[PDB]
Amino acid sequence: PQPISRLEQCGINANDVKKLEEAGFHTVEAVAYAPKKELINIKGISEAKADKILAEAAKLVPMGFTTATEFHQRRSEIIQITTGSKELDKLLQGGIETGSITEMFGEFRTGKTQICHTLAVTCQLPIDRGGGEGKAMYIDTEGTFRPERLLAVAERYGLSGSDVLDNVAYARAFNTDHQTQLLYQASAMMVESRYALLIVDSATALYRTDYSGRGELSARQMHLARFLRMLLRLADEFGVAVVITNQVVAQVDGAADPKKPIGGNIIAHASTTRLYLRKGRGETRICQIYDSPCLPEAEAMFAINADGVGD
Amino acid sequence: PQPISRLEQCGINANDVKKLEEAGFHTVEAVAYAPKKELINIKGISEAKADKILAEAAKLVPMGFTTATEFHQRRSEIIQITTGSKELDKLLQGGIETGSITEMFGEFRTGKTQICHTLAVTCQLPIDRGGGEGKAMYIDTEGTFRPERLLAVAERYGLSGSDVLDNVAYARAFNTDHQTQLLYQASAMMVESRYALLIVDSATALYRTDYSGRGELSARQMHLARFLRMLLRLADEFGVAVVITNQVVAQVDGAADPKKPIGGNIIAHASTTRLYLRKGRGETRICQIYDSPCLPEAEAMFAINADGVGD
Amino acid sequence: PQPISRLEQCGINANDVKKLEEAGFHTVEAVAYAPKKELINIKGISEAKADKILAEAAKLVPMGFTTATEFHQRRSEIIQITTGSKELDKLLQGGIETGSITEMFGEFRTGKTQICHTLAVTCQLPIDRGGGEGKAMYIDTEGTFRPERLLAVAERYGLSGSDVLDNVAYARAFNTDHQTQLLYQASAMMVESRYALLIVDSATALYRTDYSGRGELSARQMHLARFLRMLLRLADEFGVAVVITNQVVAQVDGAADPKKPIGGNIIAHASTTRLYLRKGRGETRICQIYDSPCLPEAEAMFAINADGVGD
DNA sequence: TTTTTTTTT
DNA sequence: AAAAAAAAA
Ligand SMILES: Nc1ncnc2c1ncn2[C@@H]1O[C@H](COP(=O)(O)OP(=O)(O)NP(=O)(O)O)[C@@H](O)[C@H]1O
Ligand SMILES: Nc1ncnc2c1ncn2[C@@H]1O[C@H](COP(=O)(O)OP(=O)(O)NP(=O)(O)O)[C@@H](O)[C@H]1O
Ligand SMILES: Nc1ncnc2c1ncn2[C@@H]1O[C@H](COP(=O)(O)OP(=O)(O)NP(=O)(O)O)[C@@H](O)[C@H]1O
Repeated sequence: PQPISRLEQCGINANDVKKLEEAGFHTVEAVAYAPKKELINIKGISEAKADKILAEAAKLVPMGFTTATEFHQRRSEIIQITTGSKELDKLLQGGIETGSITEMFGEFRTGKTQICHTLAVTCQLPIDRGGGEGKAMYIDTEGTFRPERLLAVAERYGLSGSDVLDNVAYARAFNTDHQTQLLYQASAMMVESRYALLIVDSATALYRTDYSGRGELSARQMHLARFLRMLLRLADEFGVAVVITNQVVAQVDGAADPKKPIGGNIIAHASTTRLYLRKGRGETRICQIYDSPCLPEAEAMFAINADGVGD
Repeated sequence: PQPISRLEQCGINANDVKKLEEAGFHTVEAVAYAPKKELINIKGISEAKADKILAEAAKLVPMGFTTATEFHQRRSEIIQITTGSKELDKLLQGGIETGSITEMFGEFRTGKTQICHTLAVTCQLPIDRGGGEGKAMYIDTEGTFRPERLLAVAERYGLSGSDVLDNVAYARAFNTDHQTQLLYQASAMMVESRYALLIVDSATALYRTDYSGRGELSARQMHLARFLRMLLRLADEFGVAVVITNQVVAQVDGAADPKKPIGGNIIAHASTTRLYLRKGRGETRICQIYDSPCLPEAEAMFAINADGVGD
Repeated sequence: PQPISRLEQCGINANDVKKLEEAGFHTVEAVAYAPKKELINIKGISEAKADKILAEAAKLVPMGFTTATEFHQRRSEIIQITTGSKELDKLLQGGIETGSITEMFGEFRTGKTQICHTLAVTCQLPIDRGGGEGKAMYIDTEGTFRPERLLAVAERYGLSGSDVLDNVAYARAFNTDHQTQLLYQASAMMVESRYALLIVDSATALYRTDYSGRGELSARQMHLARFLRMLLRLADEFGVAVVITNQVVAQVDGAADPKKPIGGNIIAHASTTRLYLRKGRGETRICQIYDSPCLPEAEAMFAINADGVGD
């Protein structure tokens, strides 16, 4: 939460600063987490300038060794937002954390985008209810976003729907490259008001249709790695929350399970957490954890009512 | 609805524009939704030209963050065409939406192509009746299209049959690759007069007989992903409506239902909606929803009269 | 009805053409309906050659969008051959269409092959009587074909039997693969004289005894899909007529009807029409429609006289 | 030296 | 029950 204007200090030119602004950098911490080469490659910058700049990023953000205790005390206050249902709150142990990346595993009709809606509204609850009190931006990439459902959840939690819709900064990606511009604009929007959550329904879906590899493929992974790193660039700074929804890739000639998310290893190593969603009978659905260091594997039911997620 | 001629501006060469025309691009928005690489790969184009071009696509079509409220106000006016019967209008909540992809699940004799006929006529009704007032193109791929039925529905809704048949741009695919050329020609036809609906009886049927995988298969999915993406390219621009009819693939060694549509995951993740059609006794048939974020699951009867869909 | 020699034009080598001849292709339209990959896979062909070839197939056969009206005007002239009895002519609304695939549903002693005989003779009637004036080829696969009955029908319609037998190109399949070679030879024979009708008594019967699946099965369906596609390749070109006779598969642990044709979904989705034949008392039999988009379900009697089909 | 994708009957 | 095949800096 530290604007570059604070770096308009110690002899840096304000127009040099406004050169820096165009990189999509808008906070001192973003400069602190910027690799030297990215900062060099942009034109009109001698490396010594970067010595000054990075010296200032160190000047504001400490980057040394830290006690495990202090880290624990700073871990004490992560919000971990409620999902809007109890059993998920038990699975996730209080729900999805801020400052992290999450994952929807499903085949279809698993209510993953549904959960994205309910989270999108429930971030706006007062913190006592677990909401981050943070405006929510929703990067849809299939156009499947439904305001009507947001009004339904608005009925569900008693807040006026108009207030809920006043936030929820919907955006509609098409090109794989477009998502990048949407990220830089996101970072541009982060400066003004503490947002709660980024959601992405199908970060991966564009990558199937565009990169018919291999390939390709080697380019596809090449792009995803940067995308996910940028998501870390946001999440490591402004908490809020990162949600990723993945289409599924069914194996052939496997054993006994015919699933696994597309995107290969690079997605898998990146996410702090992972989830998997099998349909039950009727509305009922089954969550099941993968790859969360915080938690033992667990599984649970939830119905998708008119209010969606519940019991 | 924005022709490339508007992009014949800001220093772009008119013959460069007429190079662009040949890509199947014919509208500014199509350029806006064009991935950078597809635009590069076509010959006679430096990437800087694409900087100009894309800069203009941004110059005409906004692509930034949007309020959920504004999206709601733009969601307020989607036509969602009547199906020509009341109970389906209740299931679908006013009928099939424009700007979307839909799905017929059936085994055979489920009247899916029947419904395609009735929709094909009923798009031509005045909007008060729910018709989009949009000419309809019908990409048949089994040759099963029957003008006679269109005359029957024409009796059903009192409009002269000749006027109905004056539209209905029937086209007869054979090769799997042929469907692609039919898509580019479709996009070419979109420029001239606002069409209502694309229909495809069996987008999938060619893919069985041609790709006897695996495979293949990995190529088959590779082709379908592009096909469906193109259908999104049309639907995200010109509304109208996309209808998909799928043959069924009966499981072996399953449990308890012996169905699921072919095409695997890639079809399933793509569609905004889904439908399923079990035969009842006599003419009567049963619709049942899958995978519509908008709607709770529901089911209903309808007879297939001489006028087809009704009660 | 367009021989490849017309494609012996625009720089194509005549020996390249005679390479093409060996594919079983013998008409320009067949090339037009040929998928790109099948044309590539055959040896001695660069893909650019296929660019030339397909460009010529487009050069002779239009493949663009068409008005529904024009399609109606071309639908106006389909012969729909008389079955040799009135009530069937009413059921089928003038009898079996050219350019289509048809289906015999029976258990045994339902006179399906009988009907195949009477059709086999009655195609030779003058068009005023509904005969296509087209030589008839009869692909038997159980050896049950009886010339004697053809002489009987010849008595029935007053034409000399010798003239009738002068056509009727009987062929006797054994292997499942053999039917394929018989198809390519059929296509080879199509060039010389407009034939009326292909008949196949038991396209499916070989598939039981050879593929004792599952399986198999997945291979069986894999083969049938190609077979049926080839039947479409013929029927979409040269009209005449396609007739399919199917043995029956009685269900176990069903409800209330213990039937359904073998071959699963893939046969079912393919046929333009379908028929079902229950024995009545004495000679009398009962036809009943399935899966004809053209027609409402109906049912009717007919006796199997010495002249077979009648009243 | 980097990089997994795909269900049918 | 039992089934392959797929490149490019
Ligand atoms: N009106 C409704 N009433 C009841 N349940 C509903 C209603 N609308 C949606 N649902 C439920 O929500 C599901 C929507 O599917 P969902 O999995 O949320 O979309 P998805 O996972 O994103 N699939 P995709 O189309 O690829 O995006 C339906 O299958 C129902 O279970
Ligand atoms: N000489 C005849 N006189 C009267 N009726 C006859 C005569 N020959 C045949 N039929 C009739 O035709 C039927 C022949 O059975 P049919 O159903 O035509 O053979 P199919 O259906 O092919 N059975 P399949 O042996 O498996 O091929 C007999 O059951 C009689 O009803
Ligand atoms: N003249 C008619 N009178 C009454 N009902 C009719 C008539 N014509 C068609 N139908 C009905 O419409 C159905 C046509 O099947 P339908 O499911 O529409 O074709 P389909 O689903 O595309 N099967 P396919 O052959 O693979 O394309 C028939 O089963 C009847 O229920």
